[PDB]
Formats: sequence, C-alpha cells, structure tokens
Amino acid sequence: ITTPLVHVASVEKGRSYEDFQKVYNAIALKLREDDEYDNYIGYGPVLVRLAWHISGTWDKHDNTGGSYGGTYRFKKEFNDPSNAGLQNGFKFLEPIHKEFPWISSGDLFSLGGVTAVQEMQGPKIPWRCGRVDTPEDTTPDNGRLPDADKDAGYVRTFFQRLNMNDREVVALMGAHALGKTHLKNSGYEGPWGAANNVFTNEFYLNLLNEDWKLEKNDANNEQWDSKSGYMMLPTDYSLIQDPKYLSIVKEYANDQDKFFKDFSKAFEKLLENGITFPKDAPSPFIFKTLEEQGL
Ligand code: HEM
Repeated sequence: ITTPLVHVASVEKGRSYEDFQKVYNAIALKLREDDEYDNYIGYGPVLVRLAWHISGTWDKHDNTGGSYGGTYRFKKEFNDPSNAGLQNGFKFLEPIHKEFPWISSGDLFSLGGVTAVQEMQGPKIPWRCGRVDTPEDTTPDNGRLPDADKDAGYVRTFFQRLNMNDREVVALMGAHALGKTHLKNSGYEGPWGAANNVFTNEFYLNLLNEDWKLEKNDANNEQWDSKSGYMMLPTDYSLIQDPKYLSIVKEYANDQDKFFKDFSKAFEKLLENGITFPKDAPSPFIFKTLEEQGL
C-alpha cells in the first residue's frame, strides 16, 4: 500500500509562452514599482523565499508536498511558523493573480521567484507550466521546512529528502545574498551581505573573507556575526565547517558564472520536484527580462 503519487502537469487551457510572459512582466513591472518594501530592499528576496518554501515541503519517499498543488493558499501551510513573513510575498502576487485568473497558484508562486531572480540581475531560470491546484486535504503538515540552528550533517540529510546533492545544496544556499533575516519572523536579525537586492555570489565571498564570531541575538538564538554588520545562520556557517561543502563554497566565490549555472539548474529542479511532465508537454520557457524587452 501507499505508493508514490503521480502529479501530471497540465498546461492551462489555450495558454502558451506569450501568455506566461505577460504574467512575468506584470510581476516584474510591479517589482520596480513597489520599491519601498522592507527599507527599500524590494519584494525581490521575499518572492524567491516564497518559491523555495512552497517547494521545500516535498518528500521524495511518498511524493507528498511540493509546488504542484499550490497548497500555500490554505491556512495550514499559510500559517506554518516556518513561513513567517512570506505573507508579504503572497499579498504582492494577489493583484497579479486577479489580472491573470487562468494561471494556477503553484505556477504563480514559482514564477514569482523565477521573475525576482532574473529581474535582480540573476541567471536565466527555465520554467515549466502545468501545476494544478489540489484540494485543502492535500496540504502538507507543518515541520517539513528546515531549521536554521543546525549543522552540516542536518543540512545534508534534510536536502537528501529533496533529492539534492552537495553541489546543488551549496548553489541553492547562495540565494541568501538576497534580503535579510527579521527577528519577528525567524528569531534571527541581520543581512548576509551588502547588496540585498542584487543576485551575486556575495554569500560565498563573505563566508570566507569576514571574521565571524558566534554571538547571541535578542531572541536568545546564536548566530554568526561579523564586524561589517553581516550575519550567518548556523546552517550557513556549516557550509565552511564541512570540508566537502567548503570546496564548493570556495569554488562559487572564485567564479560567479559557475554559481549562476548551478543555481539555475538546482532552482528549477527544486521548483519541479514531484511533477511528472508528459511526452507532449511544452519545453521549458526562458522569459525575457524587462530590460531585454525595452519595457
Ligand atoms: C538549510 C537551508 C535553509 C535555511 C535553514 C534557511 C533559513 C532562512 C531563514 C531563517 C530566513 C529568515 C527569514 C526571515 O526572518 O524573514 C531565510 C531567509 C531567506 N531565505 Fe533561506 N534558508 C535555507 C535555504 C534557502 C534556499 C534554498 C533559498 C532559495 C532557493 C533561500 C532563500 C531565502 C531568501 C531570499 C531569504 C530572504 C527573505 C527576505 O529577505 O524576506 N533560503 N532563510
């Protein structure tokens, strides 16, 4: 009994690449519009974290969770303490979903992250459509998303459930160059770097160049802080405590074009975990940025 479920992607009725490019633009044009958010950081980082959390619930052993069903719209997943603060990213996409009611929740949640990465001068991320909304009883329970106070052994074993290897783990972790930690959300405070809304390899550079000291924040949690004002979660710092993670961290710090390649592969794999694309399914889309369109 209990065999892994199969989630077959179904492209929305009469929708092609041009339809989803208009959803990309509406997201991208609203990114440069609502620039005041979070001390002028912008909704860029919160949309990338939203796409990762709606996908990070996947369990490869029974094919439960994932980005397919768009179950973040339900109260159980919406009120997950691990998702504290993501409601800002949800509210950003609400007027966009009203303009495009044909697109599914799972497609819009994942496309929001893909748009935010590219519009913040990141790598191109191929994106496939076809996610189908599933009922509220398919919502995964709380507690599938990772804790921040753990070590590299936990990081490696957690991502094994998402079918990620060491190279994919370190690459996905480079997204922490975006945004900051908020004490009201996670019990951690501070940004990882200086360019909080530009997708670069600054995460790995600061991990190797700053003098990190383990300190205690106002929430009684311990986080690594440097004299420049940056911070690293214990799971961030485990990437240089582990010798196999460290070699990859030093690699991305010395080559951003390489980090862009491995992030684009791992981030798309994360957003597509648990989805079965049939033989007649369309090819992954590479959306043009607003700059490339003159818009
Ligand atoms: C072991 C893995 C990870 C842990 C423990 C972790 C933990 C955290 C925590 C605690 C925050 C603080 C959020 C807040 O206080 O508002 C955060 C923020 C963030 N995370 Fe992660 N994360 C992990 C992996 C990832 C991945 C895989 C991605 C993207 C692919 C990602 C993207 C982000 C972004 C962009 C933010 C900034 C949010 C904002 O500024 O609003 N993280 N992370």
